[PDB]
Amino acid sequence: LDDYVNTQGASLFSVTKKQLGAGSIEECAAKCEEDEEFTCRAFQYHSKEQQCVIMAENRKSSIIIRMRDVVLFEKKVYLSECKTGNGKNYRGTMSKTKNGITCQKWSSTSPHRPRFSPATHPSEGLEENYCRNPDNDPQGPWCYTTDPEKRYDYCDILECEEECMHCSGENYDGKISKTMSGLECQAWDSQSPHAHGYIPSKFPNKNLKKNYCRNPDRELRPWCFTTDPNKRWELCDIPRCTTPPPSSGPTYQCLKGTGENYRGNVAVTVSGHTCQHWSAQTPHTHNRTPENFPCKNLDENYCRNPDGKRAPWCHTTNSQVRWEYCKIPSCDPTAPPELTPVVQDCYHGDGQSYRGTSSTTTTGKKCQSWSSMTPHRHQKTPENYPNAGLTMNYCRNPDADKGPWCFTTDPSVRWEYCNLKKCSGSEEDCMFGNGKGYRGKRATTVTGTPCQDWAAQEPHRHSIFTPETNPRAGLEKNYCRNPDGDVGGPWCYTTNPRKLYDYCDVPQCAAPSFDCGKPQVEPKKCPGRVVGGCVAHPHSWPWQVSLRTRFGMHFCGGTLISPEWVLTAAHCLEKSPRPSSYKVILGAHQEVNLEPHVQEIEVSRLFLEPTRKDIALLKLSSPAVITDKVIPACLPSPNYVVADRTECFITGWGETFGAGLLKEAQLPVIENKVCNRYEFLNGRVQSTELCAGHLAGGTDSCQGDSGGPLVCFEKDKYILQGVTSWGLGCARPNKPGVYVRVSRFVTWIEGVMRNN
Ligand SMILES: *[C@@H]1O[C@H](CO)[C@@H](O)[C@H](O[C@@H]2O[C@H](CO)[C@H](O)[C@H](O[C@]3(C(=O)O)C[C@H](O)[C@@H](NC(C)=O)[C@H]([C@H](O)[C@H](O)CO)O3)[C@H]2O)[C@H]1NC(C)=O
Ligand SMILES: [Cl-]
Ligand SMILES: [Cl-]
Ligand SMILES: [Cl-]
Ligand SMILES: [Cl-]
Ligand SMILES: [K+]
Repeated sequence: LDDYVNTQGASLFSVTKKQLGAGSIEECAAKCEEDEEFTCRAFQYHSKEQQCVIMAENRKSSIIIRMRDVVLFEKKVYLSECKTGNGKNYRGTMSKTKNGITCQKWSSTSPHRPRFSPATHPSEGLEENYCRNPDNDPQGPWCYTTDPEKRYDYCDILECEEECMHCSGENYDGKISKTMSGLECQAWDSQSPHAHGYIPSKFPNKNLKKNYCRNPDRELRPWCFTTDPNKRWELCDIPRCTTPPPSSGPTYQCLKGTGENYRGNVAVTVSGHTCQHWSAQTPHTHNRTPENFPCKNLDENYCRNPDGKRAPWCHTTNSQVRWEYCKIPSCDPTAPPELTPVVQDCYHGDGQSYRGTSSTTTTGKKCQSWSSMTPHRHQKTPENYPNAGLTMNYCRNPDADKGPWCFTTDPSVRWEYCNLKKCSGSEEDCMFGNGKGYRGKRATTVTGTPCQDWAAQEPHRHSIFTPETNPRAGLEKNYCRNPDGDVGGPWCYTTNPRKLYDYCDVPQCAAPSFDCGKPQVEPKKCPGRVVGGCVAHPHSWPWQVSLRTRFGMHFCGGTLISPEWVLTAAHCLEKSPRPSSYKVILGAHQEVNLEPHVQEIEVSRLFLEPTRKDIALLKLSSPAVITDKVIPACLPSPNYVVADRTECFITGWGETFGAGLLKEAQLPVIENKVCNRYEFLNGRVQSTELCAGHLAGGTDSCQGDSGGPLVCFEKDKYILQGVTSWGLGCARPNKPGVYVRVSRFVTWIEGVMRNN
């Protein structure tokens, strides 16, 4: 199944097809390789129905429609518009020669009579008028031309990035799993021996498969994390292709937009200064080299825009001016913010009326924008559905499904139901999450159709999901169960012979207490662009602590992690060596003019981290009362590394608009590897440290309070990922802030709370 591209919840419209019963995907794949009546380009497998659909079409020739109980598997060769070697196995759609002449059909005998046709060579894929290599020609794929004067000619086809690489290897698809020094690559899905933020589920379009060398972070060339415990990562020796790189789109010798497509010959700045050659390091040293930007055309000293600036620019030959924009003669999309409500949104009926900001699925996947056709091509547009409210990447129900859904950013999963509950307005008859462990008595589908018994084989026959085949699944009578971890939750086979299965609405079990990282007041979610942050909504960060002096002044921040425990920075408690000199304020919004019902607790014990890091544990003299305004924060799993580009929040009062009020600021997490680059922190950031802030457009201020929280949203809650420490490094211009990585101290924190 390495020769296939899989997509869950995807199906195509097929004319040339063959349907048959199959027990597995592998069994269905074997029938596709057989090629009985036609050449199988894709197959569909229905796990609950045990049905196998073999097809002659794929996404290039057929329309994609979302469906339940389906995984679409497409043969990689029929999707790849590139060649490997002499293009013997090439199956792309290039239908013109290297000189622009349209190809003749392999089945046609006019203007030329073929020597190679589907009749003479049936295993050579001589389809339509596509360029092919059926005669082992060393010059590569060719075609018979429509020109009667030219019998046949070779075609210009891009080389696959399998044997070699183009540019920086950002689109490298080869199988090299060894570094330049001979170390074995660590699998991208693995967090051992090295914990990292390049999580494939968080970057599903970056092709981080197995332990292959990849370039997901604009590095010089593909690299990987190593299996050696002492070497975190290393570059790979990937060969460069000798053939031209992929097309960067239309090129203009005049200014258009930002000038990223500008390829003119202007070698003078806006102030008349002579441009410094991109290949030169005098009088100015830089990393905007042809080696770092190989497909950006940094040739000679011509004005270019490789790093995404305002207009095409160049370095200056004058020692005083480093760089300046160029006066080029003019000629006449990013990821949306995380606005998923932490106070879980609800839907009425089928959720067609739902207009909330949720963009999270039941498995924690990110919703694709309705205006976007990538990674999933669809027709669910605001033009086709004007009353469905298909705005941004929000969870909606345009085609009247059981509940709100969205297309996912994961190319291997077309769509998923959203993480929303049915509005409330047997109590024990409830479930947790998707309800795999659910053993209740509900047997009513969303449509009202009665459930078929699990042991029953009529109207639907099934060799899977019977009490004998799944004995730990609790498949009793016709009760709605989730034995396969279905996204839509518990389901049952239906008594309707026209409907295989259907979902049953099972409510979520009510939380008996205020669980960690779940505020009772929805956070404002201050946009990242905002200067000096925003004033937080009162009680939207219930774990926020105010460390107070014996004269009642707020000096430091902190996080409530347990009713008797507060996590802060060691720097905060440097001045005084007594826990009696510090007091903890909980459920506050005001820095000075504290509102009534705020919790004031004395500190009884202080625990400093043994490896001398800027992190400290405070034991409260009495346990804090957990209310709707005072809730602890969740701690991450030991050594967890927050994914790169993850938007996090830093909260506190700070030193000062909104005087003496609790503030918040959104910061993107920068992976230690990117953070440790010579242009930024230059190898100073250790595994015990976290990088958050902007690499371009720095605020130039020590944000929040010292010891303050850094929380990151994950599916349905906020997890404490960092502790504010100004000593490590403040948010400078073009330099991110350095925070204490909480996950590296979780084992120590757990030990202290357990034994004290
Ligand atoms: C991508 O990242 C940048 C930060 O680097 C965010 O600002 C950006 O949001 C959009 O940023 C642009 C500025 O470039 C505008 O502020 C934008 O608004 C508009 C637009 O004119 O581009 C307004 C328009 O009404 C929107 N359409 C709606 C609401 O239906 C479009 C639309 O959202 C966008 O074109 C889709 O790409 O945007 C901010 O949306 C980040 N991108 C997103 C989608 O948030
Ligand atoms: Cl669809
Ligand atoms: Cl991605
Ligand atoms: Cl207050
Ligand atoms: Cl690193
Ligand atoms: K690069």
